[PDB]
Amino acid sequence: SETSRTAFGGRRAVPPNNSNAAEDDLPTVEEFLNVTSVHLFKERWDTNKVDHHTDKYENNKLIVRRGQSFYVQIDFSRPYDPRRDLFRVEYVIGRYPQENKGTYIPVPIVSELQSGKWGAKIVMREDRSVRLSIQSSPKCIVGKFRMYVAVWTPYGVLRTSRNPETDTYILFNPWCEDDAVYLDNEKEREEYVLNDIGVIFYGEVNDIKTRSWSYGQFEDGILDTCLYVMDRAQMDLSGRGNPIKVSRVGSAMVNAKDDEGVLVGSWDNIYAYGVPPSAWTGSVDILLEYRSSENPVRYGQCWVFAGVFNTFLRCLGIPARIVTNYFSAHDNDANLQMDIFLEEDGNVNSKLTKDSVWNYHCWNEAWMTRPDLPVGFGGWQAVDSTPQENSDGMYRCGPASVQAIKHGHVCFQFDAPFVFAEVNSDLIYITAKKDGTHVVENVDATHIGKLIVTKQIGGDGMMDITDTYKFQEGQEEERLALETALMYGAKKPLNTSNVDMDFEVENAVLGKDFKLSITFRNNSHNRYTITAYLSANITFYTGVPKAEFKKETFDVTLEPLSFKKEAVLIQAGEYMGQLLEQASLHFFVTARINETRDVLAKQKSTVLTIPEIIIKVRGTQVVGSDMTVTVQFTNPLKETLRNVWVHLDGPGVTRPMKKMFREIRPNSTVQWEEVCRPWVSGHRKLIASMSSDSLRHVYGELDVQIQR
Amino acid sequence: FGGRRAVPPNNSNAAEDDLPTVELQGVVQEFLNVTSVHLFKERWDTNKVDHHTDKYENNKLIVRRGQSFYVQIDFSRPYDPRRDLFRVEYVIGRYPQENKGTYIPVPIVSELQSGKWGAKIVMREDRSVRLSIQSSPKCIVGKFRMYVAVWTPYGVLRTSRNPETDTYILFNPWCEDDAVYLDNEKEREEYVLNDIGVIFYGEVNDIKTRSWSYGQFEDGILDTCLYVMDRAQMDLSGRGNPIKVSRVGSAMVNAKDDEGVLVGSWDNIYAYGVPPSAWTGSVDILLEYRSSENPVRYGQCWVFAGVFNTFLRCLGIPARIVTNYFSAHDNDANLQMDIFLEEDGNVNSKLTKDSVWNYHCWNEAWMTRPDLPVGFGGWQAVDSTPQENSDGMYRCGPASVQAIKHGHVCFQFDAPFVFAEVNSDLIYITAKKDGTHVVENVDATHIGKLIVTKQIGGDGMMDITDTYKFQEGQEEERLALETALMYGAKKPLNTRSNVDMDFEVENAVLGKDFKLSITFRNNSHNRYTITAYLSANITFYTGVPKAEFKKETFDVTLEPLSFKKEAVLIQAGEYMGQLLEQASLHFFVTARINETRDVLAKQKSTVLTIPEIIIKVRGTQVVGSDMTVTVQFTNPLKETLRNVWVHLDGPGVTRPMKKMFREIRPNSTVQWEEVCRPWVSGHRKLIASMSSDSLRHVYGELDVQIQR
Ligand SMILES: [Ca+2]
Ligand SMILES: [Ca+2]
Repeated sequence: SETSRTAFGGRRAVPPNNSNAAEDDLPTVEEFLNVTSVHLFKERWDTNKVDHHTDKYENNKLIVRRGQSFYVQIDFSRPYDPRRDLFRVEYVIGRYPQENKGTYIPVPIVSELQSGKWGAKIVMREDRSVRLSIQSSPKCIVGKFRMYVAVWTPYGVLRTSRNPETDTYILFNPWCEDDAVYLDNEKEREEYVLNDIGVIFYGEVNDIKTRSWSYGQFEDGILDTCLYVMDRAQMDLSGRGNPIKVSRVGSAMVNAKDDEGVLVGSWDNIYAYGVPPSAWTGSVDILLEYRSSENPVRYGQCWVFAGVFNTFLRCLGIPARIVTNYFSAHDNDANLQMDIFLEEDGNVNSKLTKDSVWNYHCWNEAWMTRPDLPVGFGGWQAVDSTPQENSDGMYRCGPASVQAIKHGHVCFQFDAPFVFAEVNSDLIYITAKKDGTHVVENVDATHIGKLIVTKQIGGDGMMDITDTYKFQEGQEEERLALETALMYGAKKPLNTSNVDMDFEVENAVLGKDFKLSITFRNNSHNRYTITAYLSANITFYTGVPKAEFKKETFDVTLEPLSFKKEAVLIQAGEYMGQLLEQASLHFFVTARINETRDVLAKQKSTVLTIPEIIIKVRGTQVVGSDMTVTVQFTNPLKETLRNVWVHLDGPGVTRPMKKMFREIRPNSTVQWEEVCRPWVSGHRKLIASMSSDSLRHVYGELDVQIQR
Repeated sequence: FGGRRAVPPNNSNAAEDDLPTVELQGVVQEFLNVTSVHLFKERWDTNKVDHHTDKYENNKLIVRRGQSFYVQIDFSRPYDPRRDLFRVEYVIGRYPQENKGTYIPVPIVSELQSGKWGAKIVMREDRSVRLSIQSSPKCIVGKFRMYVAVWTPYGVLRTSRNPETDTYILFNPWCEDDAVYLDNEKEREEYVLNDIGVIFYGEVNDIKTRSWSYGQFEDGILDTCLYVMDRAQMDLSGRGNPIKVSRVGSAMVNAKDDEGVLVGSWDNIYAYGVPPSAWTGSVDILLEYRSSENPVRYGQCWVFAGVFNTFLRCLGIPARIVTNYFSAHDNDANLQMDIFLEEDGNVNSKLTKDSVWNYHCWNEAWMTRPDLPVGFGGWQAVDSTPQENSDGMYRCGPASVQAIKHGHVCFQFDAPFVFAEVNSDLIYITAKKDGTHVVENVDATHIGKLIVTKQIGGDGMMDITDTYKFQEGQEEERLALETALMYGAKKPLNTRSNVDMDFEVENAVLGKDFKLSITFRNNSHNRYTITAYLSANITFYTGVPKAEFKKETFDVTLEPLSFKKEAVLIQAGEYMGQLLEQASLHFFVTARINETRDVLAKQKSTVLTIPEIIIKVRGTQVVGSDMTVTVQFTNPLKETLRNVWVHLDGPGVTRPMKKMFREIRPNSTVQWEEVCRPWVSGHRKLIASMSSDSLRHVYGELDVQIQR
């Protein structure tokens, strides 16, 4: 050194352009045409928004989709004359726009539009007006841009001044066939992009449950919040036109780390200083509270993270759906074995058995090509915003090609070995001997990833998409996929009579008793004497066990060629003080055969069916018209439920609202009437939840038809 | 309640649980009591010598995985193979579990077994038994706690907590079954055991070198590298994977907010910390990080690389620092770097905003890549200086250098970005008055033209350009580019009159005049007229320009089939008083051919050669005896220097220290003498730097033989 003074900007000549909200001031000066006014034909009934499928947003600015032409008109001081005039529209985004970064976009006047390029074609010249058909690149950056008109002269460039009224959002475009996010099915487009109401699947594989969720991607403020989310990630504006990077970054913002992303994750069941995850009714109040407070919102769990992320994708224009995997091996570290340790007597060792499978776990799928991959891997891409340990740390996983997962090609980014293990792991039943050695007893290859579902395109029904992640157990394709996976990230760390045991557990209403029966088939011609053990645990929906509420031992003598069934009754009083939110229960039935020391082992989950909220309506059901909605909850339980928060939602019918009733005494009903004034017409939906100081994960809804 | 998981993440080596000394169970006592344990852990003895761990300034036992070491257990009476069952235990974290690798029961075995933990009784004598214990070559790397446990029928008895037997287990380059296996002694010595490096800087025509203390064996460094992982909350089950250690560790090197080791800064001022130029090695950086528990100010790429290289060789991963001359950093995986040209042929500096780095340093870490197809093991590139990648602004790699060389850039991690860093082209583009842009020419040979690293057994430079890229303009290179462009590499713009141009710039001492000479080759039969421009910028080493200090333009007439030279004089006074630290200059020579409108363009950088420090020594140069070091610096400049900090360093010879001189007048010398008592014998180095309020990037060194 040897100095000229003042701090220098030596790392880069221009600061990162990583915020849509920030802006520069473009010079208005850098006889000649002069712009007197601009018309974007942006009313929601007009051609541009209707043809660009953007008429739903509650937003009065123009919003179009990339890769597709839209119409503008510029009025000038005198008629435009091609013999001496040169002008172009410009679109500009961020504080440091640059043409080579895609963030300063001069749109050239062309004779004909070209596939793939930005261009504006003069389709009409009338008096002093010119009408343009403007096409954007199908790879354009997605965000809110500033529009300008520039007039080129001999002395330099004159430009219009800043005008917020012409700010134009450009979004991804599932209808545009050259856009990465091209989805060639109108019906799929409506469901995965334009439907603002979802269903989540929960409960357990043998007692599926179904709750409704407001994505609300068209509601006021939501689109702007999705841009804000990217700004808070400091996402480079130049990567916001890549649906892969968009999904990679935005998903990383869903779970809050410190005081940085959108939702604080918590499964502690009490939720002191926030709002239970179970209470949420959709993404709207969460996203708006994030943007409003500028801090993480408390609190979420996997379906909440998935609800919000699904809103983010849909709103920006990437087709997205929520998936529910039944028996989910999360926190896998890419191992394909989950260990259950037994004692020598055949009891579960609860000291060692510490890995749990989730009764269900939700994540996201986002549709896009994968031009970075060998051909064949585009389509749905699994993205799970609920973090687990991957190659980098405790983070989100994905985007991972579902097809690549299905084929074992888990070397292709991102985090595919982790999502592969989430649905393909085996249960391994291991005896931990009293000398400290370990012996493998048998392996259960059919429990994890048993069924995988998502909402149907038609209606509220369940679609089964198990076969999209995995081939059929037993056949060549499934074997080829495991063999490949084991080469590229999947691990199997442990290397891997005539008695069948199973068991069935009755589904019941919360507070009711239920039956369980155990069944033995001895096909052999020999006699067996078995000691079988029943262990029945309160658990979170994650599988995490809180308490053994019921233990039992059966002594069985098996005759040759026999079938033997054994029945027991669990009373309500054996679990009723003890249940966690979601009310799930987990059963082990494990048995050692005395003659052979063979292990038979089986597990099953159950949830108690919890009470629904009743919703009803009267009055006329008309956009711009008052209807009255009644929210009804009848406590059927003998505690007095305390601080009973009730939440009402339904996109286009009401914003999200909540009410608390200080207590609901045994068997009483509360009611809460709200006058709503729908703003969206057609088949809509009122949505409610309740959480009290104890009892929660209570839902209700009502379908309503709205006229206008 | 923790419903997210049954046991918290085991992600800190500093955390620990208590093992029960008696963990009985059952019905209802002299089974064998250990009276003491001996680890033969002295630095002259065979465990540390044969494990190559005897250089660590650390009185605990330190071994390398997958290799045997000896221990002695003295019992209260003679071990008795008839009736006794016992085992060594190794345990790490607060939540150790056997199936995660963090509780490790070591079985007494009849013979050691390759790839498995075991201990052989190799001696019995009086009450003492001697063991040979082999760790798995996949073992977690960390500081373990050691227990001995005795099985009774009722459960176990166990030694109590004893810090003196805490055992470090590191990666093992000498073990043929370790992922980090490096098959020869000369490379092991250099990339693992050598604690002094050389850093290559300057510019491709003028390679500068300076020494850097890795200091991986100095007191406290090993524990610091484990504390780095603990501040990353790195799962303990990932710390035996050298791919994940590299991936997580390098992410910790650049500080983001108040997390990470070094705050990056390129502002030439460095208020409130220490100039990146002033560090002499890693040791005081890492120890300051550890004691303050906060980021250290400040670093730039070679400093990040120096500290990362320490972290790697300290845990046992072979590692070296590479310098790439003309580096395209912040590439976004684009292979095209733009220069914008006015219509007359001058550079448009308003639009030209991307800069090539004169040099850029990163690291290579040696390991297998079993996550990748075969052939991609070996050197992996890891650049802890951030740029935009698939995820955000982060470190890049590890990326297999072989995968980069062949263009297979779909294979993790961040390979497209490292690929573009060495393979980008310069694209000269005219930006016309009417807003349109015209491509003139592409220079495919400026970026990545030389990549270098320290030689084995000397301070000389090894050219390793060939490890990253095939021969220019030949089939292998062309395939590799084609492959790259289909798996993440991008080339956004689609790409003579027989005149050639190049130029040369004399290298000069700071304060001296120097010449530049431009030559034009007319290979045609035509006579041409040219206007040529020369713009000479004061830059940072990253290529970010601060000011144009010189600007000639001139007319040339080229005769057919001929040369014409044009020489330019640059006098000292034209740059002096405007330089930035590293005293980098950059030169453009652009020329427009009048007759054809063709463009010639070329660029060069030089650096002024800056004054070396003088280091002298006297006295006995013997381990444990005093010697006097003399460090002198003469201010060569004609200005006065203010707040001159001089640093002294030399692993095994002295800790890092510094001394400030308030001012040094023109051509005046300051003198620092330090009494050092060396703790390491053999060929050593003393290393010095100087940084002032102006002048910095000033170094010296002296090699010294220290006698046993
Ligand atoms: Ca399976
Ligand atoms: Ca090249």
